[PDB]
Amino acid sequence: MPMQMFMQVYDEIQMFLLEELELKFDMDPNRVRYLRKMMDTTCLGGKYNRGLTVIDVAESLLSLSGARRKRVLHDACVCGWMIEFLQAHYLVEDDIMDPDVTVQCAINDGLLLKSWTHMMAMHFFADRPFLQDLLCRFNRVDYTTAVGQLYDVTSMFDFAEFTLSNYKRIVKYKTAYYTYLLPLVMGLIVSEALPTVDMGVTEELAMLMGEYFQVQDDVMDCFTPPERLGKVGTDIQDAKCSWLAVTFLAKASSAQVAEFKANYGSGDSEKVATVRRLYEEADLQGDYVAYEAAVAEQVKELIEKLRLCSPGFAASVETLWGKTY
Amino acid sequence: MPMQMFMQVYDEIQMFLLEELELKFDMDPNRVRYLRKMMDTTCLGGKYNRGLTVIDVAESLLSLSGARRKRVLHDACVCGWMIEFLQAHYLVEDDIMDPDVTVQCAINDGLLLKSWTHMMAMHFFADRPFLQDLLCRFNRVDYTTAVGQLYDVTSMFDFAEFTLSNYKRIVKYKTAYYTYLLPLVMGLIVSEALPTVDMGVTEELAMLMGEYFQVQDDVMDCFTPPERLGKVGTDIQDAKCSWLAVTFLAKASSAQVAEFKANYGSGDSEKVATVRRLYEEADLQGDYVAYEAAVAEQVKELIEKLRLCSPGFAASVETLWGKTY
Repeated sequence: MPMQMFMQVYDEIQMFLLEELELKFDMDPNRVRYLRKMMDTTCLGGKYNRGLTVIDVAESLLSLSGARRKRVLHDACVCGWMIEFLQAHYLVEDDIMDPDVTVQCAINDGLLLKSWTHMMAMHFFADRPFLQDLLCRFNRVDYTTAVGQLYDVTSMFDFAEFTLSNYKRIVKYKTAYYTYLLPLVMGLIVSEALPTVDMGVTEELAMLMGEYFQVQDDVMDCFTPPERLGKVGTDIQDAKCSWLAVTFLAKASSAQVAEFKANYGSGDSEKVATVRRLYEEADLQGDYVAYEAAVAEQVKELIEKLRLCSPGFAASVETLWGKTY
Repeated sequence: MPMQMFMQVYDEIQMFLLEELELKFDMDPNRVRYLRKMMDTTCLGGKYNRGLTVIDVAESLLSLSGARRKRVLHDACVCGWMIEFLQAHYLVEDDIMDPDVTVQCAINDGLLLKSWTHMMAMHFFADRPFLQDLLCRFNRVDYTTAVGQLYDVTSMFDFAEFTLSNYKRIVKYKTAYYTYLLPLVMGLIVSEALPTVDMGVTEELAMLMGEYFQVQDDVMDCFTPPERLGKVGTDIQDAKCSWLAVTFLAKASSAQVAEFKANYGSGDSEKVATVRRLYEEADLQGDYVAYEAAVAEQVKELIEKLRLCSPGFAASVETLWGKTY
């Protein structure tokens, strides 16, 4: 039911946005169909874990606190699509990074996808008392994410920043806040229950889940093959400040560090392979198991602190964690 | 005094934003100084006509309606910088259109500049009753502008759209709403006087001033030389839906239209020159004088309708028009 409800509200949001363009912004049918196709291409096709998480938090807080129900779940669906459209926006922005009208249109797509998050909120939440608080928390997480993208893209310039604490700074802002913290906060908002929860425990939980996810993503990027990973992992070539790189640098001998530094961030096939050889021979996949296991323990423990005062909310934080773990 | 006050508030906004990054987003000094330099480079150096217009509307509505004064003018300065930062954001986005870390940083700059408009508003207007209405009208104009950019960049694909009514659609959304209508609305908002004015007359006035500006900009792009224009005009090469092109197509003979169509949108020096020859021989600069003169008359007339019910506001609309005319 949640997915069928989420997709039903997608059709409703898309029709509002596109009829708004036609009726209030003078848009011609060719461009409306063009934007409908762009929207479907960029916003549909994933798993919707960010958006479905908003729905789950909302249902938990109404079962464990009926026209208020119908309204809360619909509000939750619109907030879910706000996050999915934000994610679509970041993805387009990444694609541009890696009189040309196609690049012009990609930039425009990125502007439109972000503006659509505002446009759907201003329409569907027009009369809600939380519209202003919703816009502010959404904008702040969006800002946070751009800051984290800056931390990430500039991490190899300014290996001094190849440390675990800076790796965690990148994860926190680039990934954790909009993937884990934002869906949770948005469900609390539509449920009018934000003040009822320990936000420190909640923020701590989102950072930890985001870290668990990113370490795993980093290790798969290097070790999971493309037919199994679904893409070509290029972190070594891109000289990412990845979990593997900062962990290797701490346990490598000095000549190994020199070998790492001479070969990292190159597209050359054997320099990339020399890096994977170093990672393997330093048993980083062994280190990965224990590192994740310990993050998991801290996650489990913190959910219980949350549950003492917010049992319903904690149950949905538990559901979101299961999807990652 | 207005400029010295505007620049003083720039220092205050920049210090808030950058200290916020340092104190709440974990930013290192190297990146803070990097962002201070990027902000100065992108946001300073223009004429600030959009931002100073907000200040002017505010002063008019307090002289022609004292701690409320100090607050209103300061609010107006922050709203002015919101528009200037929005403009900085659009300029970066244009520059991208025309593992590469510099293009990555330009995209990031564009995200940051837009997010900064939200961040300064949420901080300085935190307790204002208008924060939510301000965010909504600002976001809607920002959306409008992206739609107008789409109309502009796709005007030569999908010469069927080379008409005056579509030229006016491009001008309205790409230029008029955020350059003329937005500074006026923002001054009304900080003055708590939005409901006191005929918004239809005001929107009509902004479209007309934006049209006057863009026709002039289009004709200079073709006819003003670069040392006098301050740039290389490239509308012909870029096949823009410019005022010259749609006006020529209406008065050209059929063989001239074929000559125009064979030579428009090319970087070749003599094809560009053949286009300027056609424009000249069709007396488009003659047509430009009369076209502008008639837009001016409609502007003059509408300001007076506005003044019957909103004399102070009308006086600042008159000041903004003088800067364009």
